[PDB]
Parts: sequence; structure tokens; C-alpha cells
Amino acid sequence: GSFVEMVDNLRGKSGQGYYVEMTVGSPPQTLNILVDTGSSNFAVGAAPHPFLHRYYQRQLSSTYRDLRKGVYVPYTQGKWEGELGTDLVSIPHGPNVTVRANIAAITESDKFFINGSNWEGILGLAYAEIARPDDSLEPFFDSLVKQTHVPNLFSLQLCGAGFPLNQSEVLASVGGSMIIGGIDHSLYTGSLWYTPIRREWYYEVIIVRVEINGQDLKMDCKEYNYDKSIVDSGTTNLRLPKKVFEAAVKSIKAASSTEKFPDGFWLGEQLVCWQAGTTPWNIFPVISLYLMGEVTNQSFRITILPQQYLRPVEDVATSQDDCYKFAISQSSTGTVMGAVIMEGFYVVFDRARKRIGFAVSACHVHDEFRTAAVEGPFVTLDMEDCGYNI
Ligand SMILES: CN1C(=N)N[C@@]2(c3cc(-c4cccc(C#N)c4)cs3)CN(c3ncccc3C#N)C[C@H]2C1=O
Repeated sequence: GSFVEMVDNLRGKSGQGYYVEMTVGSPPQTLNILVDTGSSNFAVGAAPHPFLHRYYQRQLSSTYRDLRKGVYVPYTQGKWEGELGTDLVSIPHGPNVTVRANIAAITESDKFFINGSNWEGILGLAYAEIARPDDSLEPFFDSLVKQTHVPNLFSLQLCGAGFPLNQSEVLASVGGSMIIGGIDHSLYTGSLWYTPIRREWYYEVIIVRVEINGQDLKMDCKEYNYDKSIVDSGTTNLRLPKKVFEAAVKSIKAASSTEKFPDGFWLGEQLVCWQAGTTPWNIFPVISLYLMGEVTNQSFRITILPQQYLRPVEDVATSQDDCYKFAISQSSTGTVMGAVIMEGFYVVFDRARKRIGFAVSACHVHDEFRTAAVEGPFVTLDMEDCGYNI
């Protein structure tokens, strides 16, 4: 561990997202910010809202600069509108630098802020191509790298607890680490394996094979990346393209057939509970995603356990039972490797070398019989054909 100042600087959980503390303005205004590798804007609440107990007050910052331009950001689950500007920004438990970055001051929103999440803004870590209004609005990390000597790379260790965390607990627990500008060896075990970043917009990758307990899903690999596959700290579930989801669920049901679960469970709608300590992890299969390697015709695989894809939730009666929701769901916008994948691994976003690294996380949840894994290499042909083209 060479970055002790940044280790354990995250808080939160997959259901509400993971956040890091940041400061904006002069004097510094502290805010908690959602870490999102699935978007590219730095936006913070800048007006009163029922679910916020603090927000960015531009009139109190001597270094605030108005860009005199609005920004509207509508998405599937919600939306927000803001006013663009720039200000000095820092990350207390991060690199010891202060940079002038773009900030979308959120003045109106719908279904964005969450009651009890404890975060007041979002940090989009993806590329400029997907920044709103357009790619001319420089993303925070781009500014950080351009204005300082911080290496163009960051790594994330998202730590799921393995059990439900109440309001007080989630506030006092360490949710993981975001190492800005480097890789901390204390956050993973084994080796790091890299997959190429296919294109720099979202953090796009290419999946070349999928197994459920060693059994090949056997679909045309293009299906696995239709219409794209991305790594997103801002998505709770492992989301799969409709046809892949259908085949995967069928296989997971078959592997766990000694126990029957209601359709609502598989739809991610209702929870399933077991007497305290008796969750039958062993009847559920491990899932392996093979990713294109850096060497020609070479791939590697990352394997997760049900301890990753069964999300712990508190029982409706807050009993002593151990309950979960199935965290794999369908998508009409490609594969999304969300917290379900990320909680099992230390993930290195090596922007400098256009690649993403994976290693078994020192904080992944497992049992005495199985562990998450990152293994390689495997001989794989025509992997370029697995990538989708409109
Ligand atoms: C998938 N995904 C995502 N990666 N990021 C967004 C948000 C995620 C959460 C959220 C809430 C709770 C838990 C978790 C988790 N884990 C995440 C709140 S808002 C932001 N977004 C944008 N997209 C494009 C441009 C700008 C923006 C913004 N802002 C589309 C949203 C989305 O649907």
C-alpha cells in the first residue's frame, strides 16, 4: 500500500451508491459525492431540497466563476437541471492538490437525490464524449490530470459488507477505496489482469465467453456485448442484454434447482430469506466472465460468487433472518458490470494505457469453500468479432 492517505476513503453500499468526500469553493464547502464511472459530469446540489442537509452555495465562494450556461440532464431513472460554472475543488482523502474544475450547480431535480443516501452530488469519471451538454465540457479527472502531476489513472475497491447495514452503520462503515493516480497493493490479492478499453466514452470492454459453474452459456459472443459492455460503479446490478439474461437465468435456475424460488425473486422484485446463518450459498453457481486480454488471441476470466450477486437487504420485519434480492437483471442497452462485479474485484482504470485491470478484492465476501477469482491466460480466437457495431 503506497497510497495510505486514500485507502478506505469511500462510504456507502451498492443499493445507494458509493461516495467520496470533496470540497468546492473558497473557503472550502464539504460535500459527499457519488463515484460514477458511468457518466462524465461533476454536478452538485446547489439549492435546497428535502433530501439534502447541505449544498453548494455559490454566493459564498470567492473563487466561483459563472459560465452563464444551463445544462439539462435527463436519464432513465431520473433527471436534473443545473447552471454551469467553475470553482476550486479538492478531495480531502485524496491527492494533495486543488484544481479548477467545471461544476454543474443543480437547481432542480427529479428522482436524483435519495433520502438517507448521505451524498449531495455526483462525480462522473468517464470520458468527455458523454459529458453534457457536449464534449466541450471538460470532465473533472481530465482537469485534474491536466493541471497537476497526478498520473492519468485511478483505481476502485468497492466493499460490500455481506450483510445489511442500517442507517447508523452505513455512516460509520468503510465502504472501500478510490486511489487517485495509482494502484495500492494492499487492496487485492493475486495478479492484476488487463482488458483493453475498446473505445473511450464509457469504460467499454469486450466479453468473449460466459460460464455458469463452468458451463459455457454458448451464445454468439456478440450477444454478450450488444450493444456495448461497460464497467459502471454507478450501477448496482450486473445487467445483461435481454437474450443473455434469459439464457443466464435459465442456467442459474438449473444449477440451483434443488430449491425453487418464485418468479418475483428472479425478476429482482422480491427478496428471499433464510434462517440466520443458513443461506445455502453452495446450491448457487459461480459466474465467470471472460474478457479480451492485452495479447492477441488471449483472454482471462473473472469469477464471482452468489455472495456478490445476491444483495443483502433488511427483512420487511427486520427479523434475524438473512435476506437477499437477486442482483442480476436485464438491459436493453448492453451489459453493465455494476457493483455486483466490482465488489468482487479491485478495479484499475488505467486511462494512460487504455486498459482496465482486475484483481481479486481483499474485501470481497466469500465462504470457506469458494472465493472470487481472476485467472488466465486462455487461448481465444476472433475476439474482435465479439464487439458490436451499429
Ligand atoms: C447507471 N447510471 C449511472 N451510472 N449514473 C447515473 C446515476 C446513478 C445513480 C445511483 C443511485 C443509487 C445507487 C447507484 C449505484 N450503484 C447509482 C444516481 S444518478 C447518472 N447518470 C448520468 N448519465 C449521463 C449523463 C449524466 C448523468 C448524471 N448525473 C445516469 C444515471 C444511471 O442510471
